[PDB]
Amino acid sequence: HWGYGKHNGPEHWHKDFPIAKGERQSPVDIDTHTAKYDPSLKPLSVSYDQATSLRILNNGHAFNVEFDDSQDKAVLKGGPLDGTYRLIQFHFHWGSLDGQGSEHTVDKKKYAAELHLVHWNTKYGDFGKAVQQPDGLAVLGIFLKVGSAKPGLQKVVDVLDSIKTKGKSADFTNFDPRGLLPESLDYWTYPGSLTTPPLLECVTWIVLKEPISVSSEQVLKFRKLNFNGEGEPEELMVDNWRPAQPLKNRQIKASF
Ligand SMILES: Cc1ccc(-c2cc(C(F)(F)F)nn2-c2ccc(S(N)(=O)=O)cc2)cc1
Ligand SMILES: [Zn+2]
Repeated sequence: HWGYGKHNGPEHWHKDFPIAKGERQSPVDIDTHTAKYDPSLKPLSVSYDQATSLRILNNGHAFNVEFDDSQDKAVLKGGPLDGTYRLIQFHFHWGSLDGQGSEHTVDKKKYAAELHLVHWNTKYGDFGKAVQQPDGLAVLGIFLKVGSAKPGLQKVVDVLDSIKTKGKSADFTNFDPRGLLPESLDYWTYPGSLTTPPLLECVTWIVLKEPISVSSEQVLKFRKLNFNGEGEPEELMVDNWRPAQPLKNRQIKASF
């Protein structure tokens, strides 16, 4: 029954998921003066023009836009990555207030939200196998700040009323995730983990330096979602972020 509450939130996860205290947990604080520029890094390749979204789901923890990953349609390559990683889903983490909500922090700065575009290494054939491998996943993380609206997010916002509560889903076809990306693909990268249970240490993190701007209205609609099931006492889906974890034996590399 893990969650983000006082009795089941991040500080409790290690009891069911002891890897929570592991050597390469995420998220982390990105200390920008200590991150090392790596000329080894090759440019990141985000090829999302053939993405096929399927559905959107409230899973009690966040909302998730799921894609058809049965062919090489939307993929991430280059950067720190070897090979091809297929987009399977994206989701967000966000706050109760504009001053918190991201998982990663930048020089301890918290953003209003963070977008995770989740990809799996096609060398492992499926996502479930990939999560058992140290190089199984690549998650592209993109910060959200509140300011101007992001037009490409609006189709997501407008379907949230149909998936208010835990377990609700809806058709969500022809959504183009390119509309969620900032101009710059300058990034930080480090080896880490899933930021929710099971907290598996399978992720190459790629966190973009440039945030996207979303409007207050757009994020306010995120905060009207519910963690609870239909006909249960309302618990607003807010502050579904894990705090920064110890960096331990890792170096964050910068592409710029
Ligand atoms: C809609 C949806 C949501 C989650 C999952 C999923 C499953 C699993 C696992 F490991 F159990 F298989 N993790 N995991 C998952 C994926 C990404 C992250 S994150 N926040 O690090 O990007 C954290 C957990 C799949 C689909
Ligand atoms: Zn996430």
